Amino acid sequence: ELPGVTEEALRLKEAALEELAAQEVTAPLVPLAVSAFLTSRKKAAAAELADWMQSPEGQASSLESIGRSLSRRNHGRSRAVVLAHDHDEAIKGLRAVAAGKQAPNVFSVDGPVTTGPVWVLAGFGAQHRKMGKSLYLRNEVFAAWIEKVDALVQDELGYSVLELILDDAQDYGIETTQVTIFAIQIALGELLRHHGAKPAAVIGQSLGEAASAYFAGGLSLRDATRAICSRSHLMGEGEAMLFGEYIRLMALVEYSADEIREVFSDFPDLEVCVYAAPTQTVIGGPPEQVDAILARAEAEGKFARKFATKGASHTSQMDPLLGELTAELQGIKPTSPTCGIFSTVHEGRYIKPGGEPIHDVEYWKKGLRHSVYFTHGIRNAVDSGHTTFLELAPNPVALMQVALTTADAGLHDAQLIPTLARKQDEVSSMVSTMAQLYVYGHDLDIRTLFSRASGPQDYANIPPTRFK
Ligand SMILES: OC[C@H]1O[C@@](CO)(O[C@H]2O[C@H](CO)[C@@H](O)[C@H](O)[C@H]2O)[C@@H](O)[C@@H]1O
Ligand SMILES: OC[C@H]1O[C@@](CO)(O[C@H]2O[C@H](CO)[C@@H](O)[C@H](O)[C@H]2O)[C@@H](O)[C@@H]1O
Ligand SMILES: OC[C@H]1O[C@@](CO)(O[C@H]2O[C@H](CO)[C@@H](O)[C@H](O)[C@H]2O)[C@@H](O)[C@@H]1O
Ligand SMILES: *S(O)(O)Oc1ccc(OCc2ccc(NC(C)=O)cc2)cc1
Repeated sequence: ELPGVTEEALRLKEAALEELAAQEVTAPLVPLAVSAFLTSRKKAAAAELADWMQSPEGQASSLESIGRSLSRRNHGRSRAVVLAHDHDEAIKGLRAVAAGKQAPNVFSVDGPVTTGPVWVLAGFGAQHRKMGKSLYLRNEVFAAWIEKVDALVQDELGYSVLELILDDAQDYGIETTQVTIFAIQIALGELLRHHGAKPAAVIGQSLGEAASAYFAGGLSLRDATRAICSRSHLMGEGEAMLFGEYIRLMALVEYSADEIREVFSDFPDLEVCVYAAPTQTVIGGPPEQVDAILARAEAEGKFARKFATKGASHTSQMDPLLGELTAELQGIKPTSPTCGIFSTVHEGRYIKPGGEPIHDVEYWKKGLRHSVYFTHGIRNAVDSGHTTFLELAPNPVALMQVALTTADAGLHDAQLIPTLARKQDEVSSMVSTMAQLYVYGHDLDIRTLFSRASGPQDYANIPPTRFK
């Protein structure tokens, strides 16, 4: 028997629900799907729906009942979704679909994407104080998976991530950022799976690698949790003890791998942490050298930004942690992947579903110690026909990096699908995510975005649920 939800988590939850119950109710975001074999007919159906929605009978029908009725139609090759809070927004969106015009809350394509989605599991720099809290309180599938990870992390490290999520007075550090984002990644992905979705492949970046291993069927949930827990506390404890000459900084610079090779001849202790994008690289090393490369970049009109850490992951500074990381991971059981993996640990190379296991102890050591070939993984995915990249995160930081690589590789219309974001309603964000999966033809049962009807008022008087 794993540990249950702590008394403190329950106390915090109760206070959070009381705060929620006293807030003004916001209109939900409802997905309205239309489709046909031909785009011309799709546009006609959008126009007919808009005209009906303008009528007195249409105006008296809830958006939810309209959306539910639309979800039970046949879903053709040419698809569109209008995301709306009220009838005016719905009608404007539908008019744009009918006219072939773009609009912020409208997705419309002539046919399905050819290859399945790549799930992107990153995390660094995505965290914020209240991440995951709103969705935890309002979505029971998400909540159940958060609690499952919370129990496992309690067992491994002896504290509750759910307490961190629910207590607005608490914020995240090097350790707790990692385990909490991992929990959110697991819960987001399983929420998606609950609605019929699945990755065709995964790609990880540094803390995200552990979640990527789980979704690729390479480790059980328990063993993926061991992978993130081990690196998280070692990193956090190691970094807190660094002072003076032991400090190693990390910084994003606008230099490519090829530029780095030349630039580094002047800085003998700098190392590459992350190849993030074609012209963006995260570097690490002694403060004086990091400051000098930043100064060189600014003098050449290139972007450069220092991260808030006294330690550099993915450098030789990790060497003293590796023996303990080894000991703590003894007994994990790497399994044969059930989807593709672009391994940014193994220089961005692809591993097919059903291939040999990769996620052994040496994998986690190499992962922590050596560079992250992120841009290389994305490029390999683009070169093998992938166009949809879906990021599981509290904020879509990595998607910006993906967009740079996709554009550089000649793909100018990638489907870049975020999940959560700070300052965005978390329930609405997930509606949008799943609507996009539907529009592009990826696995997703749009019927499950609506609760089961309990009466005729839960349908609208349109096909296929006209009242006789
Ligand atoms: O939740 C808002 C409201 O609750 C109080 C208690 O009435 O504090 C609870 O919520 C805080 C935010 O998560 C916690 O830090 C605190 O521990 C908890 O008691 C109020 O102080 C707050 O305004
Ligand atoms: O080790 C000398 C060698 O490294 C340089 C490179 O800029 O400096 C670094 O090494 C020093 C230790 O000897 C540190 O004090 C310093 O922080 C670090 O950048 C030069 O001193 C020389 O070429
Ligand atoms: O075209 C089938 C294809 O569409 C998806 C969504 O992209 O599912 C839709 O079509 C199903 C009927 O074929 C419905 O059951 C479902 O509700 C709807 O989303 C994919 O999941 C499916 O492979
Ligand atoms: S691992 O354990 O997560 O260590 C690590 C530190 C830093 C990394 O940088 C990738 C990155 C992240 C964010 C941004 N942009 C922001 C914060 O705005 C650029 C590059 C990766 C791994």
